Amino acid sequence: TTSQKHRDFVAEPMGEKPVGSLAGIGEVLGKKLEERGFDKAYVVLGQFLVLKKDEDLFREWLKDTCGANAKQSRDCFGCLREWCDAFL
Amino acid sequence: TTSQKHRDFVAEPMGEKPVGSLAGIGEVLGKKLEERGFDKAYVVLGQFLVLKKDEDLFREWLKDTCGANAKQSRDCFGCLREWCDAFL
DNA sequence: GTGGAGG
DNA sequence: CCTCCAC
DNA sequence: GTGGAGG
DNA sequence: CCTCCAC
Repeated sequence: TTSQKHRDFVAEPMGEKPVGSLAGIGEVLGKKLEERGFDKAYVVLGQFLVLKKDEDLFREWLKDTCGANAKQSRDCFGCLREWCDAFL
Repeated sequence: TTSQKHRDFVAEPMGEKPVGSLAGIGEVLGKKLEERGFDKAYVVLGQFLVLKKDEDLFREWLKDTCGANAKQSRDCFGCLREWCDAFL
């Protein structure tokens, strides 16, 4: 249902974890994200929060920013959504 | 050194607290913030995070968005900065 | 609705 | 003097 | 560096 | 078939 990568991120405060620690974000996507400016998981969380946690908006932003796909954005989203329900 | 309002916010996860719960943000500023879209403390945290926690950038964004002043932006900023060091 | 900082 | 938050 | 989903 | 993440 959820990747191990997911749980690891949802398990504890991201603090300074890199964006690549985000579920759905690997070396390729992660790389581009950093270049676009979002060079830290928390920065992506900021964008998530800014888009008021809206799934479509966020996932669509991701797809437009680093080029994630259906599974990628879905996982990254659900990942943050859960982290927030856990610590925010 | 820090207002009571501050501590209350830095004490626990903002969760769903309204923007008016933010140190430095009262009924006047808070109101405008909501209208500009940021209708929830966490949304402001998202903007803070997006601006990678930069003091000037954030405080300047605040001043430009709701019209906070020197003390207002300073407190709102220090407020979030601490919350993050405490839960992010 | 007083007190006090910011402007 | 007026604004706006903290209490 | 294999396995498997997304495109 | 190629891309890109999860492991």
